[PDB]
Order: sequence, then C-alpha cells, then structure tokens
Amino acid sequence: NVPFWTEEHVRATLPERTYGTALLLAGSDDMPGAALLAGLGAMRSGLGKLVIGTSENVIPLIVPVLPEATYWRDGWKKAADAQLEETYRAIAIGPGLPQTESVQQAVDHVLTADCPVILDAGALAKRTYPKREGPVILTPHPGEFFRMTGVPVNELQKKRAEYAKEWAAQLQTVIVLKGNQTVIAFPDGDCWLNPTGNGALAKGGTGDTLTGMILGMLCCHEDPKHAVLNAVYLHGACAELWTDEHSAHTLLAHELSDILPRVWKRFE
Repeated sequence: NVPFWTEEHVRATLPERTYGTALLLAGSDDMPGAALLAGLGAMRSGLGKLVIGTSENVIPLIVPVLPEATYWRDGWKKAADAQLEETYRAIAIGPGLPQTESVQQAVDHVLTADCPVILDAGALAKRTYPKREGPVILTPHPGEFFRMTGVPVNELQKKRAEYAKEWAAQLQTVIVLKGNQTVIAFPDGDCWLNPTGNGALAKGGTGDTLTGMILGMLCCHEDPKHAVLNAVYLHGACAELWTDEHSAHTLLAHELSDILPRVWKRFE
C-alpha cells in the first residue's frame, strides 16, 4: 500500500543551514489567531523573512509574539485586486480567511506568481487550477475535502488514500489530507502516509501551525515535495514529544512551534 514517510527519509532530506522571503495571507477580524499560529510556524521553519498580509486590526495582535515578522497591511484583501509586485520564495493563503469570492480572487492573483503556493482553510474551494511551474499545495481537513470534491466525509474516511491520490491527479495539485494518518498525495502519482502525530492535534489551530510550517520549509528545502513531507512529519513529531510528559488533551497549537526547535534538532 501507501508507504510511510519515515524518519530515514526525513533525516536524508532535511536541509543543513539567502533563505527566502515568504508571504502569509491570513487572519481576519473574527479569526485573527490563525495568522499568529501560521506566522509562528513559518518563522520557526527555516525561512529568511516573513511578510504577513493580514487585516489592519490583526497586525497589533501578532507583533508582541512574533516581532520578527513584517507586514503588508490588508494584504489578502489587496491581493484580490492585483497581481503581486513583490517576489516571494513561497506563499500561503487561507488560514483565518473567510470562504468568499474575494479570497478566491486573491488566490487567482497569487497563482500567477512563480513559486509554490499553499491553500488552506478559507482559500479551499471547489475549483480548478491553472498550469504553472510552481506546485499548488492544498491542506484540507475531511470536511474541506468534501467542499472541494463533493465526496461525502463518511465515504472519504473509508478510502482516504484512494480519494486523495485520485483528486491530486485530477486537479494536478499536491493534497495534504489531514487526519489520524495524514495522506500526502502528489500530482505525479507519488503518495505517502504520515506516521507521526496523535489525538493532541485534534484541536482548533493545529492546522494553522502546519500551514505555517509548510510555508517555512518550502523556503529552506530545494525540493518542495520534501518540504511538505518533512513539515507534516515534524508537525506530528512535536505532538508526540508533547505527550511524553503532558496529557494529549491539553496541547495548544502554538506550543507545537515552541517544541519544533528541539524536535528538529533530533533529526539533524
């Protein structure tokens, strides 16, 4: 069946430490937290610089915790009106964003850039993608996969790998289908199962940190496929480290980012 992306694979593909500038389009007035979670995840993951295109009111909520980030005021809204005039190593859009047509407009404009693009949360919708050199990485939860494909959650959960591989090929996008054993399906037919992680991840916010982690690693890995696989793996590994001395019921998403420094070290 589908092979696991093992510690062996992680150790052989992680980069040895410019590291690129990433753009994170995330966070809105009622879902501001996602921008901080994704921002922390991204900056913890090897990038050189991070520009956060978030709503004006969200900026002040990020600064005290992540003073290393800089901003593109109302970036995700502005992205809906015109193509980006700045060059980025990788872009992520969706965490904390509403499921609206305006967000989809921003997605269309972002896709014209020459770099890997991650779509998550609010940026995930039933649609098709334009031919481009950079990979498009979708990170849906089962419910969002249903929104994207029409495949019922109850049906999807019975054949996760098959459906993920099926749609990654049909859409020609990378698909990180989250769950107990996250499936990573690539457009070229490659597919893997993530072996790390536990129920501590089944709580709001962990997906936002993952999106940030993928964004950051896309900036330090020469191979985007390895960046995605290693991000999903390390994200789960942080949750496993947490449960050694803490109850899986008590993890807060932002703590995965606090743990990554030591976990990553182990794989070097």
